[PDB]
Amino acid sequence: QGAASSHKLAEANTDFAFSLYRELAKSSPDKNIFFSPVSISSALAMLSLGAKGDTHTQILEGLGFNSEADIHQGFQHLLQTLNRPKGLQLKTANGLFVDKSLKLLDSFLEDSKKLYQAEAFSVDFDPEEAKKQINDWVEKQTNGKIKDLLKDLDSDTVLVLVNAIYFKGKWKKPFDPENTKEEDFHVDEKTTVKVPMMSQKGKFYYYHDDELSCKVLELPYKGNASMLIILPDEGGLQHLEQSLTPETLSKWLKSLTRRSVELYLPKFKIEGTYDLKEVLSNLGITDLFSPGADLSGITEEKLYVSKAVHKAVLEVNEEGTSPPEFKADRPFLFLIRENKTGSILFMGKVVNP
Repeated sequence: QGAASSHKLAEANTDFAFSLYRELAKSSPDKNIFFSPVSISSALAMLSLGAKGDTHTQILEGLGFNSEADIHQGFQHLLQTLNRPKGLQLKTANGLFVDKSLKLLDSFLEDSKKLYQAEAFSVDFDPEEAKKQINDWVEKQTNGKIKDLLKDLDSDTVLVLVNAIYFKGKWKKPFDPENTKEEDFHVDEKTTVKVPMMSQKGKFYYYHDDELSCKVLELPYKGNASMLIILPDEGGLQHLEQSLTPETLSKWLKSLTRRSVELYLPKFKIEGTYDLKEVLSNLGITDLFSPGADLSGITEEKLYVSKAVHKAVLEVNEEGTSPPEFKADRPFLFLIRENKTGSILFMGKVVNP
């Protein structure tokens, strides 16, 4: 239909981010969430290079696109824009591991390299030595921050998708460590957890959303990205999540004003690990992850995605470079977005810091 616009990309991806948050939140409640919805969108987009028929349809439509949409040069442009050196410098592992007895079409290897900067490997799939080789590659690609990604590996495995990312960003406005004090984080009515509370009093873009009974605060990162922290009022989190949509976000963006805030933010490390087959099953991307998948653009041989893992890790600390109180001493949501593109890089929920 002609390559889709950057604006189409920004809209399809952002609706995919939120819909994916909403499924994760419904699936595993009361657990820490952290994923990179743009990493996932890109990996599915990459795989769609080699998908045909309903397999191809289910991917695009699940990504937020018309069935006949042409998305590749748009994704290519978006990615090179995120990966600019004035960016976050996210080192990420994105690998495709396929049975070595299968001959891969050249058009796929070239097109996934150039467009998506994604690496494909033909591999012998002995359950043990293969998991070693793959986990070791992710380790290298992520500078050792993500070890042992794969837990186990079935002998009849034909195709493994691996998507891993570790993020530790630098604040535009850094907390002074001297202000950091142990405080109670109230996980729920009956659970308390002791946490280093970072504190800072300054000017931040802030909004108190009465409609949704939550506060919203923006923390700028070094590298033209920002964390939007959403703190619900007492006993409101679930309703806040139900009302968590692209239209709410933009409403929040127009509504933030630069205000003097007293800010209390815990230093924390969270993690998400996801099986893309069960996570995407409700988003309607099913055929791809089962024996009758049409991946005849990848190989003429019968083929499907046997295993697909996304893992994302986030460290938050103090480094480095009437008034309202924003005290995050109970579960809260956040997302990290790219300023230039509006891209939702990460989304998360801190329940157990």
